Amino acid sequence: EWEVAREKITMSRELGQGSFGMVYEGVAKGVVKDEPETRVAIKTVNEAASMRERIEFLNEASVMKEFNCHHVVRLLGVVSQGQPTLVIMELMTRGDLKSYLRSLRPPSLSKMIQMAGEIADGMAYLNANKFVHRDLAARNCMVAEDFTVKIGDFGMTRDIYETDYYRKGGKGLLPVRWMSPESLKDGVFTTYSDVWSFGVVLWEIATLAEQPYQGLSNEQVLRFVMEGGLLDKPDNCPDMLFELMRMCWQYNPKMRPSFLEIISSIKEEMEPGFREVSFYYSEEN
Ligand SMILES: COc1cc(Nc2nccc(Nc3cnc4ccccc4c3)n2)ccc1N1CCOCC1
Repeated sequence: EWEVAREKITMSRELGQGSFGMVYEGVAKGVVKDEPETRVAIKTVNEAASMRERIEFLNEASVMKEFNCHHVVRLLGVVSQGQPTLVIMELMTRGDLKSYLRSLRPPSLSKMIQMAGEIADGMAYLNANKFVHRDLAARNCMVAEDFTVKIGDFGMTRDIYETDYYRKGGKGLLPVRWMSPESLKDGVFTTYSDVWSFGVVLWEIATLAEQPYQGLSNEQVLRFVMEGGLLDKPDNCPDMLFELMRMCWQYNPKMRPSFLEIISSIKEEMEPGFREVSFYYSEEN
């Protein structure tokens, strides 16, 4: 019942290539409440794909059928009939948060706190649903037309950010520069490690997306972040942000704040709209 007739979907220009195939920018006609057409992002599957990739695709989308938070890119619909298979989702005109930020290269705080607070509301919602994003960083956060930041389209894939990952012991691609020291060590991902990445996302927002630990190598990151090293407070960083940052980089994961606690601490520095849309104020919470 998330099924949509191809008739209702247009497609208007390629955005780029996604893990499972080309992802387009388009329009849908029967996908929102009281809204004729709606700008949407269309995700197709390569024609070469194995019958197993068409079942990974269709399953990654079956995952979001359980989500519904204003701060996590939404799944508007699937076209599971005919071909090319289509997954339809809320369009984020401004794109990924890392690019956006790299764009602004010469934010207030009202603006930096609004980003942080939406991302955190997204996470709080996810963790609340027993979900643990395991690759939370600017690049996997998208920015909407109205500048809202959302935890969108899970992971995405490859792209211009290959340097963002490394294969600790040649065992596959991991975002080490965003990973908690306990993860680096043991390799396990938790909501606490999610909070660790959150503070790196915050650090990204203050440095307009610089590369975490730039003067270091990936092999050097691992040593440094595992031994109790942290990032420096950036040039003109608001004493508040950085304070929130190292609340997140507490070595012991249990001494770290939760995402809800993080919102609660900035609950009143955020635009008036938050309260009526967020998860934090939702009865769900
Ligand atoms: C991050 O990229 C963008 C996202 C959106 N919005 C959006 N909303 C909702 C879902 C979504 N899904 C995906 C998923 N995987 C992709 C993999 C590769 C490329 C696009 C992808 C889009 N995307 C709009 C423009 C851009 N861009 C950024 C860079 O090139 C210029 C265009």
